[PDB]
Amino acid sequence: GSHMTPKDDEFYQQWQLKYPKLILREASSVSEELHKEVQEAFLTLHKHGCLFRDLVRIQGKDLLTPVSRILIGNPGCTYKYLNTRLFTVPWPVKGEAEIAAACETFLKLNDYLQIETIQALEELAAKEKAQDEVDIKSRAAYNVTLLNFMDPQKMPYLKEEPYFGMGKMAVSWHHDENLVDRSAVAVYSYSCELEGRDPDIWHVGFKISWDIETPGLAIPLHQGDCYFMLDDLNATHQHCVLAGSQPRFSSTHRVAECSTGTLDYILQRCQLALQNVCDDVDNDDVSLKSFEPAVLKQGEEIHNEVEFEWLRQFWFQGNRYRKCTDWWCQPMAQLEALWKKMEGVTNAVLHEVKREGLPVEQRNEILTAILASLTARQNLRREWHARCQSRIARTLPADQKPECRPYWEKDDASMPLPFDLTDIVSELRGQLLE
Ligand SMILES: Cc1n[nH]c(C)c1-c1cc(Cl)c(Nc2ccsc2C(=O)O)c(Cl)c1
Ligand SMILES: O=C(O)CCC(=O)C(=O)O
Repeated sequence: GSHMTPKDDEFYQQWQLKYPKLILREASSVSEELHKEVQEAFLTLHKHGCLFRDLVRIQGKDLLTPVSRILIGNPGCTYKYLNTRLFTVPWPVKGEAEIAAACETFLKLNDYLQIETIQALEELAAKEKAQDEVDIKSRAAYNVTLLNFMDPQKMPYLKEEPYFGMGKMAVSWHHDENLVDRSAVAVYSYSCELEGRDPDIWHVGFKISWDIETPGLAIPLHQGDCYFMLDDLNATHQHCVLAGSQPRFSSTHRVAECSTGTLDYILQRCQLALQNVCDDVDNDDVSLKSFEPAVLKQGEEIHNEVEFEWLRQFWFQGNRYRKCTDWWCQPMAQLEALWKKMEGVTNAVLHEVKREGLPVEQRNEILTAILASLTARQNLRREWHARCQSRIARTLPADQKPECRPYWEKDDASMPLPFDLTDIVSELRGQLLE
């Protein structure tokens, strides 16, 4: 197939018929007072070195993103994409000074794009007509924004768009992951400076999923243009970013699905796991109230959740968040402290199964409940330790080198359990034999 730009006559009627949920608001519809503030906050964060390339994993291989990113949003929120959890630099919601001011700026932009999204969603329902104001308000209540930056001149060879001849790509075809169902997405595009598409100007591409026969749209983006993906547009269509010649910033505001991705959620989950622990005093004499299989199953699953979805995800970035804010320092230290107690809980469970007065039928009730969690813990620890010690992981500079936290040697006597669980896991399976 091919692609369509405003240079083509059919481009405008294709937008009307098959992309009505895509809205474009040109820079002339936004106050200059806002343009100057947002564009200066972009350069303020870039000068302070607040945008970083992520070391994600796709299909078993570790990739460095061509785009530099920083997440800004509600305090305690997270956004997960490509197996990498991003932690928000907080913006002032009611209840390092130049950096704070930038976050206030993007909170102000968040309010504006929110009102614009609600109005565009109200016009869409009226056009389709000829309780739900709750759904419209929720699908527009952006909680985070993910800032992006790329200098196209820094890349030796940019990937070509492979289906419609759209030219060089900065971000390939994808859907935005981890969004509330049918939630909108607003993007502020800030570009720094005849056969088909102008390769010098940045574009955003659009196509139908599974469809390379239907020609896709290349929407040119100038300095200050905003486009909106409404309702199920993010699900039924893929989008990409077509690279220009000059660098470009972008602020993509989303309604992240954070039902299992807020600090409050994971702290409650930790408290629920420690309800099985005599919490009179904090020492190594960990005594568990119950040994009922489902309570122990729940305990070791929460143990895996805090370790892998939060601890190792956070320190895999390597204290680079400590350049912009210290908001997560105390929480990450509290979750690590809570995690250490759960290590002693696992040791207390391993102590009970090796007790002489426990009947075999009760022992096998506990092994069946916890083996799947201990298997996943050992398997995920090997992957994470391999991610931190990969060849591409060394080439990063020192202030964002992945730390395999938490990590300890067999020497370490402060830990009650080793890091390698292969001898334990294999034993519990052997205890299931006879
Ligand atoms: C999924 C998703 N949800 N939100 C976002 C912003 C993405 C996303 C999608 C893509 Cl496709 C990329 N791109 C990428 C990464 C490694 S290589 C590469 C490339 O396109 O060459 C990146 Cl960073 C994020
Ligand atoms: O930068 C953009 O235009 C938005 C595209 C996108 O999905 C992203 O990189 O967040």
